[PDB]
Amino acid sequence: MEKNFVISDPRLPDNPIIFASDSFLELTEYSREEILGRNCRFLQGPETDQATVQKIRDAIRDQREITVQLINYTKSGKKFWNLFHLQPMRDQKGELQYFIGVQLDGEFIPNPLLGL
Ligand SMILES: Cc1cc2nc3c(=O)[nH]c(=O)nc-3n(C[C@H](O)[C@H](O)[C@H](O)COP(=O)(O)O)c2cc1C
Repeated sequence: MEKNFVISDPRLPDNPIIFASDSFLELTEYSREEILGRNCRFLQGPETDQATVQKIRDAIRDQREITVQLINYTKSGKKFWNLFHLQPMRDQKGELQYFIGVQLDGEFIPNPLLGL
């Protein structure tokens, strides 16, 4: 099965990526060594809806799962629609341990409907 996903450590400054799947590197055209320890916001760009980024920010604050569709950019500057699913991961004692984010590329919801 193909799966674009990255894993971040919220107990380190600014939620850095500590693991990225091979297909994520394939989709984003980045190498593994140039995104490790990065915040995933580097995928955003001029066309990224800031109102959608705000929804992600609130979901991380409240440590709840969320699904949004937003524009992301590859290393070479190509735009692609990203159906992004974020999920909190807790340990045996109920403490937040990781965030996992899954990316599906494609304009699943038509943008004229997404803008409403
Ligand atoms: C595990 C994880 C994966 C993420 N993946 C993406 C992503 O693929 N694309 C994206 O635009 N933002 C992604 N984000 C969100 C950004 O890292 C960041 O949280 C978002 O831009 C809001 O934070 P900010 O307002 O500080 O920039 C991800 C966040 C986490 C925790």
